[PDB]
Amino acid sequence: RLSGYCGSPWRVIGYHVVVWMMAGIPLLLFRWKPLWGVRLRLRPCNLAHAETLVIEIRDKEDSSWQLFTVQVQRVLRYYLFQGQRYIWIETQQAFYQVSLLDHGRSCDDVHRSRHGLSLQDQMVRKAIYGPNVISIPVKSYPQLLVDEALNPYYGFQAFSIALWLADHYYWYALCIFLISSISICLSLYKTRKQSQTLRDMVKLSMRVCVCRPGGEEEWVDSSELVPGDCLVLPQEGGLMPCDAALVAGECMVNESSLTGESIPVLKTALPEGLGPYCAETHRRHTLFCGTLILQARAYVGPHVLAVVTRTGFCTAKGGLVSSILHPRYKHSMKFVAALSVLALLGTIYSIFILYRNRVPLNEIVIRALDLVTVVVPPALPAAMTVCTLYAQSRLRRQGIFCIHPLRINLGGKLQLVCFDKTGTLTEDGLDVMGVVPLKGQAFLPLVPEPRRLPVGPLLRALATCHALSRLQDTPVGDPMDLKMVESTGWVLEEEPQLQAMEEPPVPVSVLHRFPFSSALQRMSVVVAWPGATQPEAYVKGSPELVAGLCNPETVPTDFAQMLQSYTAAGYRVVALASKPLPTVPSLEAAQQLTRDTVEGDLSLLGLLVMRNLLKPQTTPVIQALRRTRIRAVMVTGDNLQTAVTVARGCGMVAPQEHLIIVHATHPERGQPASLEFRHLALSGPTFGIIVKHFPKLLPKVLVQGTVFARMAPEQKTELVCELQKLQYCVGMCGDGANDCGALKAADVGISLSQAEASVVSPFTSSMASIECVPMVIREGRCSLDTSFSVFKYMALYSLTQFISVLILYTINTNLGDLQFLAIDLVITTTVAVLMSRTGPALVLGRVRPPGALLSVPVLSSLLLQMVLVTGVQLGGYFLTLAQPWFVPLNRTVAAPDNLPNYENTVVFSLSSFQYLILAAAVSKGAPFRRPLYTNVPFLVALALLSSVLVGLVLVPGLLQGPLALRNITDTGFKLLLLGLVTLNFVGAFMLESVLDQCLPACLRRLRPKRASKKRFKQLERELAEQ
Ligand SMILES: Nc1ncnc2c1ncn2[C@@H]1O[C@H](COP(=O)(O)OP(=O)(O)O)[C@@H](O)[C@H]1O
Ligand code: ALF
Ligand SMILES: [Mg+2]
Repeated sequence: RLSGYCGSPWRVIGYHVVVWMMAGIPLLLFRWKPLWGVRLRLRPCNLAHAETLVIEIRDKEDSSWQLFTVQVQRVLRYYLFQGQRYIWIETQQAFYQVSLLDHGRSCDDVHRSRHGLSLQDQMVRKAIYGPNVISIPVKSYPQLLVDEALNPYYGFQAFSIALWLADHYYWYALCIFLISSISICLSLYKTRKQSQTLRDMVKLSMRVCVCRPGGEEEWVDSSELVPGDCLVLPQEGGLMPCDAALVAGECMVNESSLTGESIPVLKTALPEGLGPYCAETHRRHTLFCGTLILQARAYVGPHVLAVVTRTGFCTAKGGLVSSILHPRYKHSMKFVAALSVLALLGTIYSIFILYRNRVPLNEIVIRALDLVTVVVPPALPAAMTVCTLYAQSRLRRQGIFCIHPLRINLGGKLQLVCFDKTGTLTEDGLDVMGVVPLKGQAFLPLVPEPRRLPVGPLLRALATCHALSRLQDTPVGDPMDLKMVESTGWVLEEEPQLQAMEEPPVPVSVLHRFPFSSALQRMSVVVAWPGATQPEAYVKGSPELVAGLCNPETVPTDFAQMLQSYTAAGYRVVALASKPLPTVPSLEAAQQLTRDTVEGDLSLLGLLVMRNLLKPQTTPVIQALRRTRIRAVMVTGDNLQTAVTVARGCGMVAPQEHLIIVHATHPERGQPASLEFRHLALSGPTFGIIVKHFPKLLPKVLVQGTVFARMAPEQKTELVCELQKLQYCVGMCGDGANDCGALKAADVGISLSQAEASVVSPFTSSMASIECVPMVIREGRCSLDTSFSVFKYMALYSLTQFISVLILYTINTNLGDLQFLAIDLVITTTVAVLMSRTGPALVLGRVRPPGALLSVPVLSSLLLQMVLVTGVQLGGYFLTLAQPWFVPLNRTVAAPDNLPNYENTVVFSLSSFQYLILAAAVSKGAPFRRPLYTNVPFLVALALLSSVLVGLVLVPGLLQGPLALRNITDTGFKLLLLGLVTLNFVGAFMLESVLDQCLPACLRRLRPKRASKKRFKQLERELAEQ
C-alpha cells in the first residue's frame, strides 16, 4: 500500500474565487472524478516545504481525502488522516507516521532505566502524539442537518417542490415535504443511535496519578501517558487508559473486550537481554488497553511500576476500533437505464398526444416538466434503509447483538462455516480420568486407573505447575487447571502468594511461575522445598513438542501406539516433563529469568487423561446445516486423532477418510496419501510446508480438507486469506483467544460466550450454542428477499403510475388534488413502512437466493404483470365508455376548475386497488419468509384500508365533497365494477403463482453451460485426477 502526497500553501487573490463562485452550479453533476475539482479550483505552483492543503494521488485505491495542516507551535505542521497523525521530518524530508522509537528501536538498555520523565519543557510531546484520550467527533442538530442535504436526491425533491408550488398546488408539495422531513428525522435518529452505541462503548475519564523523579506526587487528570513514560497503578483496579508495559513485578489482567475470553492472563516482567522490542511476541510482558487488573499489590518496594508504550488511536484497542469501524452491484445501472428509456418514450408519446390535441405551447411545457420530474415514488431512501434497522431491532430479542448492520446481506450467501472444538461444539468443563505414569518399573505402564495415588514428585508436579489465583472467594483460572487441582487434594493458601496447604511429606513453595502463551504450547515453573540440595523445574504441554525437547531415551517404542489408542476414544491426554535442575543452573537461572536453556534435558513423569463431552444441542444444528448443501469444516489446535474422533462422534461427511502419516521427513517433502485404518485432513506443519515448496497443490487439498488440527494462532489468518482468495464466503466461529486475528480477516465472525456487543467482532451472540449461524444466514436471506420485493414493488408502482398518467392524458383529464395524497400516503407509504414484517421461518431451504435483480424470470413476471394491468385498464375504459353516459364539455372550459366529472372517477377507482393488489402479490415466500397471515399489525392495517376502500364504492353519502367526487345512481357501484376488481385481484395471484415454479429455471438451464462460476466444472476437473 503506497500513495503520494502533493499540495500547495495558497494561491494569489483574484479570479480564483470567481471561478468557483461561478462553477458552483455544475458541482452536483461533477461528483465523479473529484480530483478534477481540486486540480482546477486550487492548484498553484510552489516549493515542497510549506504544504497546507495536500491532496493524494490515486495509485492503488480510487478515492480522495482532503486534509489541513494545522500549526500550533519550529513549524510543527501535522494533519489528521483516518485518525493517524503524520508529522514532518527534517532528515528524510517527507511525511512520516507516528512509529519512531518502536519496531526496531528503543532497546532494553535504555528502556530498563525509567528515570521518571523529569520536569522538562513538556511542549513537544503533547502536540505530536496528541492528548491521551479517545475523543469521538460528534455533531449537533444543525451540524448534522447541513451535511445531509448534499445528495442530488434532495435537490431533485426541492426542485419538484418548487415546480409544484409554482403551479398553484399546495397539497402534494405539503405531503412531499412531510415525507422528506420524516426521512430526515429517521436518518438523524439512525445516526444518533450509531454514534451513541460507540460513545458508550469506549472508556470514560477517571482520576490517576503520575510519578515524578523524587518525592513529588500530583493528582492530575487521567490524560498524561506519552510514549516513554512511567505511571503508577494504585487501588489494585483495572480501567487501563491505553497500552503499557510492565517492567517490574507481575500482574493479572482480564482481556475480555480485546480477545474474547474471561480467563485471567498472567503478566511477567520484562527481563534483561539486548534485543528488539516489538508488540508482536511479548504477549505476556505488556498491558493492553481495556484491561482489568485483578490482584497485584507489589513485588519490590511500595508498589510496582509500569512503562507506557503507545498512546492515542494507535493502541491495541483504539487501533482495532478504528480498523473495524472503518467505512469500506451492476444490474441497478441497466435497470435505471431501462426505466429512463421507458420514461422518455412515454413523455415523447404524451407530448405528441398533447400536440395533436391543438394546445398552445404555453400549457405544454408546464405539464411536460411535471411529467418528467414526477417519476420516483416518495420515501425512496427511507424504505431501502429501514429494513436493516428493523432487522437489527428484531434480532436483539433473539440473542444476536450487532454493533452496526453492514454485512447482513452477506450471511445469505454463505457456503463455508468453520467450527471450533472447545467451547463451540463441546462443553468447556473437563473431567479427570486418572494419571498414566511413565517412570514406573523402567518406563513401564502400571495399569493406570482413575484414583489419587501420588508417589514421589507427583504431588508437587500436579499441585504447583499451574497458574491458579484466588480473588476473595476461590482460585479461578483455566478449567483444566481447576479440574487438576480439585482432583489432587491440595488447597492454595496465601512468595507467600504462591503457597499451598496440606502437604503430607514436606511443605512446598513456588519461587517462579511462567504463564501460558499462544506461540509456545508449554509452561515452566520453579518448584522448591526445604530439605533438598537443589530445586526442580517442571513443564506441562503437548507430547509432540516435548518428545523432541528431552533426552532421546525417556520412553520405549510404545508411545506412538499408546497415544493413538488414548486419543481415538474421545479423551484429552497431555504430557508432563520434569528437569533435575542441578545446583549451578538453578543458581544462575533464578536471577536471570531465562527460557532457552531451562527447557533442555527433560524427563516425562506422567500423563493426565481428561474427558471432553459434546453438547446435546449440536447434532440437530449440524444436520440442518449439512442438509442444505453447506460445507462445514473444523479448525482446532488439538491433536489429529482427537479432531478425528470428535468429527466421528457426529459424522457429517467422511467417506474413505485419509490422513497424513507422521514420520515423513523427506528432503523433497513428498507426503503420500494413506488410509484411515473424498476428504483429507491437514495438520499445522503439514499445511505449513505445502504452501512454499510446491505452490500448485493448495487449491486441491483445501477443497476436500475438512479437519484442521494442531493449527497455529498465526497460521489461521493465512488459511482464511487463502480461502477468501478463491472467491469464497468462509466464516470462522471461535471461542478462545488463539483465533482472534482470523475473525478480523473474514466475512462473518461469531462471538460466542461474549456480552455487551464486544468489539472483537461485529456479530455477537448471547448463548453457548451453534444455533446462531443458521439464524444469521436465514435473517440475511430474509432481509435480501424483502429488499428485492420492496424494489420490485416500487418499480411496479412507478410503472403503473406512469401508465395511469398516460391513460389519463388521452385528451384532457386530470386527477384530484387529495387523491394523489391519499394514494402516496395511505395506499403507498402505509404498506411500504409495514412491509418489513414476515421474517424468516424456522425451516431452512436448499435453494440459494439470487444475487441479481435483472434475471429473466423476474423481468418476464414484471412484463406480464404490466401487460395484465394495461389490459384490465383498457377493458375498464371500454366498459365505462360503452355506457349511456353524458357528454363532456372540453375545448371550451379546459382549465383546472372542472375536476368533478365521470372521466377520472372510474380510472381512479380502478387504479387505487391496483397498488393494494400488487403490494400483497410480490412480498411473499414459502421457504424464505413468513406467510402474509402472521403479522397482526400489518394484517389489521390492510383490513382497515380495505374497509375504507369498500366504504366508498357503496352508499356515497359522505367523503365526496372535499374529495372532489360525484354520485351515480347506475350499476357502476354494483357488481359491474366489483366483479371486475375481484377478477383482477384473483388473476394477479393466478399469474404470480405460476411463474414462480421451476419452469423458467429449467428453460434457462439446459441452454447454457458451466462458466462464470463454473464451480461444477472445477469440481469435475478436480475429481478427474482421481
Ligand atoms: N494445562 C496445560 N498446560 C500447558 N499447556 C496446555 C495445557 N492444556 C493444554 N495445553 C496446550 O494447548 C494446546 C491445545 O490447545 P487447544 O485445546 O487447541 O486450545 P483451544 O481449545 O483454545 O483452541 C496443546 O498443544 C497443549 O500443549
Ligand atoms: F477448540 Al478451540 F479455540 F476452543 F480451537
Ligand atoms: Mg475457543
